[PDB]
Amino acid sequence: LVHGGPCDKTSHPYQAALYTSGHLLCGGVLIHPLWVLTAAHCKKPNLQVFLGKHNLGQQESSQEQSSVVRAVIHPDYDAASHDQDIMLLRLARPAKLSELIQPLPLERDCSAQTTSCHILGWGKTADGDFPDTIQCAYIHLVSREECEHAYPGQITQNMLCAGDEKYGKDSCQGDSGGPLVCGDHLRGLVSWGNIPCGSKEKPGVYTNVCRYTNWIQKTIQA
Ligand SMILES: COc1ccc2ccc(S(=O)(=O)N(Cc3ccsc3)[C@@H]3CCN(Cc4csc(C(=N)N)c4)C3=O)cc2c1
Repeated sequence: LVHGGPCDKTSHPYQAALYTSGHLLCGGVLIHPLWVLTAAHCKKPNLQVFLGKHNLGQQESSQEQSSVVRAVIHPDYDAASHDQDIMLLRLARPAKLSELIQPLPLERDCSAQTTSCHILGWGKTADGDFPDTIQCAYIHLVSREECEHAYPGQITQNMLCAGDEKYGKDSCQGDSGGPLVCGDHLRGLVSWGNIPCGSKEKPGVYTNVCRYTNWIQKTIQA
């Protein structure tokens, strides 16, 4: 993500890193000891999920590595538009919870008031490189009508927009599936946005997690 800075070490216990073939693929969010939420467009074979990570180059005493035994994309995911861009990953071994590994509660209320949020990830930074250390930035939800003007005809009820007019803080390539956190609840997942990245005129677009409460519960419960 661009124009942010390194997260406080203790502030992102829910953040997941997704790898395939030994390389960073996407972000993700721990929502249950057994389940990680990420973007549908992240689906690949041989996924490895890392929890409790802060710096990707280090072997951190807090980190846990797990394979996935089940990857459940939403049935109605549309690759072209990123509509319904959400996937549940069933961890092969339950998260060893600690100070630095904790699930994040979902925002189940689509009418939730809090518009001050933050995003996190190991995706591309403003200099065009990929950071070792996880980045964080404060951004704000943008009203649906604001965002529809930004991407006329292309924004569904399954999408949320968020950005920062002052610095243009924004998620970027490699941040997919990472948490948009508002009021300390999971409000969205990094889905798509402007390229080059930066939200000064076009906000980032996020999967509207509140819409998927039932589908998540049914899947975890199956
Ligand atoms: C993790 O390492 C890489 C390395 C090179 C990359 C080149 C392109 C992209 S991408 O932008 O096209 N990407 C495709 C993808 C990534 C993992 S699985 C498929 C998606 C496309 C949506 N997205 C987030 C995003 C792009 S711009 C943006 C924003 N808020 N402005 C957010 C991505 O990162 C992602 C890349 C990720």
